[PDB]
Amino acid sequence: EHNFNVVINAYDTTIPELNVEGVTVKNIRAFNVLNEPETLVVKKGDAVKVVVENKSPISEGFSIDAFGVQEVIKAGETKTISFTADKAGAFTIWCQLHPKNIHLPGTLNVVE
Amino acid sequence: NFNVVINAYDTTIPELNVEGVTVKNIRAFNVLNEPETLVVKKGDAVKVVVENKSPISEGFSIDAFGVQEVIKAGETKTISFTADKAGAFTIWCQLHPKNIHLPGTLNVVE
Amino acid sequence: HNFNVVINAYDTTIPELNVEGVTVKNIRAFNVLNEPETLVVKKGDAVKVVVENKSPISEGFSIDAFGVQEVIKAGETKTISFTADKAGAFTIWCQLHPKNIHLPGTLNVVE
Ligand SMILES: [Cu+2]
Ligand SMILES: [Cu+2]
Ligand SMILES: [Cu+2]
Repeated sequence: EHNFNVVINAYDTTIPELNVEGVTVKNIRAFNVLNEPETLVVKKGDAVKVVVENKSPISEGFSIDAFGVQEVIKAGETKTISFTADKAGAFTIWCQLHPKNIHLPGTLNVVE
Repeated sequence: NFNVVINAYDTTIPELNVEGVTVKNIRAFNVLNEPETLVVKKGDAVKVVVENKSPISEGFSIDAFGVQEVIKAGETKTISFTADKAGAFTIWCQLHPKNIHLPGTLNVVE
Repeated sequence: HNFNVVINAYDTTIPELNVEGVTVKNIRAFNVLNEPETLVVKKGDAVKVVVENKSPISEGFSIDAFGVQEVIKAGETKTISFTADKAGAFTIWCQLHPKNIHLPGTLNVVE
């Protein structure tokens, strides 16, 4: 395990009624695509390798502007994304294909 | 020693105007771990005090280190394990949909 | 040394999503996101966070552990700074809106 494993999953949740242990919640409807895990932490200078498996039914994106990373993983495909974390800081990991509050963003933290 | 509070949010806002900006038909139910992210160095022992403020029992799991607990509503449970592996691991609830009780991350840095 | 966090509002409504043969219906989600959500520093570090608010309304940026309770006017930028003198994981949240609308983040102070 010299690299990170990230699974992109789609979640289609429709629960018009939920009563658990006597507590009730109504009209729940949320659709989202998640990166699991969302956060990747590395040291400055580290050679980063992220094996992204897209389990979403559609093509998904993986982007980190700071390091020119911008990929599109086909549905069911697995792509290894590699780059060198030559800059310290916090950088958003996002999908350039869907609304950010649908396919929620993650973070790449490069510590000193 | 970490402190994570699990909170549930039942938000419903058909319409609301603030600073001249109108938002409509907002309906969202979610359970969240606060904080969501935990960062440790490889090899050190981890003690996570999880306080569940959700009205129902919640889950806290991290497969890589065989962690998986069910915390009753209003209860507090101390999770302890050793981060003997470096990487990024999903902290999730095994009881509810992933996009309802949003996942977090345990990062084990070398 | 100076992080860059951008707060964005998203008003998403998709009656019917149709892409590559997949169909999802009645999608509606309104959220405010801090981008990036996670900040990792070392104990004792002087932290500076340039918070740019792209939200059409006032937004909050708070970190209880370090007495950070700030409000950023719509479309304005504010530099928040403090010393991370305690190790741990601390919630970065908005004190103005519901936690599940304006999703929380984390400030991680490692030894
Ligand atoms: Cu996406
Ligand atoms: Cu849960
Ligand atoms: Cu807010």
